[PDB]
Amino acid sequence: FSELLDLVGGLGRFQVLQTMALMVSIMWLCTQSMLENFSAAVPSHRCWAPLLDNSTAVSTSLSPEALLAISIPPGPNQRPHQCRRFRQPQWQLLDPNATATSWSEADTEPCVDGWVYDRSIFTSTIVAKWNLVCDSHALKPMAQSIYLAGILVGAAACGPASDRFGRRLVLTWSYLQMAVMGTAAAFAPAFPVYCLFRFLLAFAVAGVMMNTGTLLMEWTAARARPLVMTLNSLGFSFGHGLTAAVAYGVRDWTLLQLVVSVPFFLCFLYSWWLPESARWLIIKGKPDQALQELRKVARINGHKEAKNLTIEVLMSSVKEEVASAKEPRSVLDLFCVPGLRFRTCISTLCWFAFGFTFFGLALDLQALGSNIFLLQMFIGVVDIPAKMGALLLLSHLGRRPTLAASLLLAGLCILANTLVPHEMGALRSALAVLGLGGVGAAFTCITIYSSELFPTVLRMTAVGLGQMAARGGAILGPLVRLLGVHGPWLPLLVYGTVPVLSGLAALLLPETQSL
Ligand SMILES: *[C@@H]1O[C@H](CO)[C@@H](O)[C@H](O)[C@H]1NC(C)=O
Repeated sequence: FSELLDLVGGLGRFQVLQTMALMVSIMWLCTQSMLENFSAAVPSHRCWAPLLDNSTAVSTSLSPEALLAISIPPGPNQRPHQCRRFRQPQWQLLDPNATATSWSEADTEPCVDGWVYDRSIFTSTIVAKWNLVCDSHALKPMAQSIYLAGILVGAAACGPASDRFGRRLVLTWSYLQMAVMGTAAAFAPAFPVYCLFRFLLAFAVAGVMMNTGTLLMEWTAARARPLVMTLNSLGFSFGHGLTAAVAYGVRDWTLLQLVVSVPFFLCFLYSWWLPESARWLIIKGKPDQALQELRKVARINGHKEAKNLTIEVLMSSVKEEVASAKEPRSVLDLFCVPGLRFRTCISTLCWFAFGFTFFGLALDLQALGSNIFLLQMFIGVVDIPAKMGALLLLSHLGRRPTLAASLLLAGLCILANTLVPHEMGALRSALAVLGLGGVGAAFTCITIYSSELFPTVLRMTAVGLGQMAARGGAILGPLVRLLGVHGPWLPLLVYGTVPVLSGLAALLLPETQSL
């Protein structure tokens, strides 16, 4: 089949343009996934109070800070209580002689009149719009979990649909669905509706993710395939800096969601100029259309040998690919074959740890440091060198030590975050960034390692099981943030322990580097 592509041009103008387009689309998709750091940022809040907020009331000479002392009780975090207010104004606290014994918990009431939010950084967020605070604090991580479950279901549906209808058609409708559901979510009137539309948007995101990579492989000669996979991975790295810049420019959540959704109407449009995969068309029994597509691409590449191709050449040569359908395998087959039991268990655990840790940490940057725009930028800045150095080490020192060291380093960097003093926000930010870079390198290492652990027919099923395990773990990722009620150290402790244990499992895998 590669010789046909060399009769069409296995790496030329067409592949360059296609790669550029799909890289850009992946950048915007990454912005879609990371958006809720800025769309659902939690501004500081307090109950609405008659004295503080009703400017129409009788004015007084007291300073704003004195009124804040008079109205809102002190909270655990050495700050105003974010969910309670005094039943009656506590004038007695105004004198410096006041003591905590002067007021009882019975003298505080939960916010009846709602909350007042800080607008200095963000003009509006879904948290401020729908009051996802206090009793409703669980609703933000629940929304993120619903988005990731949408990704899981979309990935499940993409395979059968992609085989029945083709890569390009599914990619086109995935683009359209992403644009429509991102625009619908921006104007949602209520929180449940917002969750529904985010779920369907993730449903489309999964199809874009899968079909972009699949369709890039099948039009590229084998001598350039790994480079294309690397560039596809780097598009995600650039998506973080894109998110940082766009969110820095746009401080309003509706406009931000709209801005990151509009680009996919253009992606939908240029998807119509993309040719469908020739392998799929021939295997489906459509040689004429496949020949049309191949002559199309050869014309794009300015390649003369379009004169030579005929349907007889296509059918006779690719017949061996058409014959490939004869040997299916199940997930149950992986677990039944004695020796693959161990490899499957540990590999699945590593995939699960990657997804769990990355999407647990990356979606609450507001806890990891001071400035979230710079954190979002810097995880993208670190991801690139991390992944390419991971490739260098993986070609030098083998799969097993590199994967183990990457996961262990990520775990140790995240665990240290729980031990460092809070005053050193800079050091904490650096450690968090390094941990996420380590997780990205582990993603690279496992992506390559999985294809080598298993025999050829089971290779694809094993990779599918791993990816599905990662998508399932990402769902549990955000929910662990609910444990933060007992202190922010516990979510980070979980996020840190998991990669450590999965790295210590990586040491037990068998090596595959040829020596
Ligand atoms: C603010 O004070 C005025 C005083 O006349 C009152 O009528 C109004 O209801 C107060 N606002 C709220 C939200 O209670």
